[PDB]
Amino acid sequence: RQEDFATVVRSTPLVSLDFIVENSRGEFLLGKRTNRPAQGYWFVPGGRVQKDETLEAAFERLTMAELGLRLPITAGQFYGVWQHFYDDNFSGTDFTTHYVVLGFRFRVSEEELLLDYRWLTSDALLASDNVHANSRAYFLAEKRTGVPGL
Amino acid sequence: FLRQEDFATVVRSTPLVSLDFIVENSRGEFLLGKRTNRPAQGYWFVPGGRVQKDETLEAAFERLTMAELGLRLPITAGQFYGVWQHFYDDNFSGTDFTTHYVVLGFRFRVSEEELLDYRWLTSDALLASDNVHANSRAYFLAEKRTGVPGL
Repeated sequence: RQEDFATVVRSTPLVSLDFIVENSRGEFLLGKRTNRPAQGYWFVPGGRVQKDETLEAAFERLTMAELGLRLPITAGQFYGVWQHFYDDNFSGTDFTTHYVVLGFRFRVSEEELLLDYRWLTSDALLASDNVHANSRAYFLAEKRTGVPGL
Repeated sequence: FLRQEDFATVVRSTPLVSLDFIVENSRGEFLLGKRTNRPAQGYWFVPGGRVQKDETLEAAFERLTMAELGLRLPITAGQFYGVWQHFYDDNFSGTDFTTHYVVLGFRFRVSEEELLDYRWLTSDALLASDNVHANSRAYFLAEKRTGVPGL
């Protein structure tokens, strides 16, 4: 419920999984964020881990939901623990959002997905101002340094 | 800072984020502390604590190593030891709802006499103990390190 989720966001870091998904063309999958935080920006697919949900089950649920292809956690290469801080939140601009993010990287076949979404090369996404800094960071050497698990 | 009612809502609705410290001394023994409040009251756990809103992992590590161990250590002193998950059938305020932690483990070695109840236990001791909680024993079991992200 929304009154409670507002309280959650105001009060504590959310836990999420982010997916660095590569196709056969060396491009990476991005999705447009329709709502706050970082509204209108393009982001790697992912989502938050639910109360009492295992990382294994979250991974399977989120790949299915976000990619249209259910993968197990063992299919993903762990890509470190990341931290995202936004000045706004899903409900507006009264409080900040804080994500603690488990990144995973894997390679897929474009054709085998139930998917707006776009495929961008490393170079194109890094030069794209419509892709959020928090997603471009995954592809920057300077940002990977000091990330637990990398 | 959070009021009782809001932290209850938090614990009820979402996973908490914590750092757990696997702290080794000179003798190859590991630091464990007795929990005196819920959840899992009475069991012995590695030191640690939850990451707070808008706090970086780096700042949390420094704050928690000082709070828990009496020695302020930077995150760089710790060996990242995987992402774990701890589920408790109770919570800080009773048995009406569960607690869920997503845990970042960190391993490091200390001089025992330099730190500020507690016990130093070998892995063989802690693993054979019925008072050391399963969530803490898992760090020292081979079957448990399989499939842990970051290990």
